[PDB]
Amino acid sequence: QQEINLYSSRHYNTDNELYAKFTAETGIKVNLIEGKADELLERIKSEGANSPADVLLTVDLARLWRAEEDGIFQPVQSEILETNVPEYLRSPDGMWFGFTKRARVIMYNKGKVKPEELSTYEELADPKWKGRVIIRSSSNEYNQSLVASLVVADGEESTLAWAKGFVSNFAREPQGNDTAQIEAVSSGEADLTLANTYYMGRLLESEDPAQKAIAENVGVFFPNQEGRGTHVNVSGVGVVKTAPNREGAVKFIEFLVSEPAQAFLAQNNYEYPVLAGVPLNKSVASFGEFKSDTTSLDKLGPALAPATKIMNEAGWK
Repeated sequence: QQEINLYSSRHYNTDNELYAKFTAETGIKVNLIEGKADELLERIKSEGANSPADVLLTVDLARLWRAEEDGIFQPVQSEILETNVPEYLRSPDGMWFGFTKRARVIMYNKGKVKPEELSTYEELADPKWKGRVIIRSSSNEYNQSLVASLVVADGEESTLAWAKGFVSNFAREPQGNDTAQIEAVSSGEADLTLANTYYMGRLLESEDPAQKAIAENVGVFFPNQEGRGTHVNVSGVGVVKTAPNREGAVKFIEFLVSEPAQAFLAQNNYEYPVLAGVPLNKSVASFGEFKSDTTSLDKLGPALAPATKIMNEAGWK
């Protein structure tokens, strides 16, 4: 009918094609405003009631929770959203909804580690992994959310003990992003790390043989399968309280979690769809099926604070 103003901190070269499909089926133009997560959040708060923002699209529970607490979102009730998105992947009060799922798993050098040697996140604190593990900085959202999940499942005391052991096992000081960790593991600089599955998908699906060769030496292991499951996080979306086009905003979110959009995202961005039954990208499917921790993501929100305090006390740079 009219248009919506999308504030997104997620920039993918394929997003334009995705948004074009939404416009084709609804007749609603999408105005894209990009920027850093913290930048967009602050911009909305300052623009006030005159803010044109209809939808806020960001990544990781850490970002979504912060916006939810700041009262940036408005509750949304939709049969399609409640049916397509598992309850644990969306705000219990309908403030935000995940539309992609990413898993933070163990990636190991196939030449130095056997899957039989792996089991849970907690076991990585064991001295047998001393000097054999690497991971990015504790200031990264992915790691914060991961530690928050341990706080919730294991408690603060137990998580602090784990963190101290885990950090003492580091082969080197945290440096580089997830992809850097994967490269170092592939080369043999370290035996294992923790990274998001889609990064491996990008390498395996690369048109460059050299980049693909990097992934070929790294195995993917989903931890805690006999227990609570693998830690998962999401890319999420929510309708801004002051949205000038609430109706269009809701339609956009329903679009993102529908078959067409879900299949596109899984196939082109190598992430897991939230909608059950949607086919995965070939390479991602090759990792195998796994059990996801179904703990309500919103529950990890309040555990983010103690998680950061634990990482600092453990000496996780």
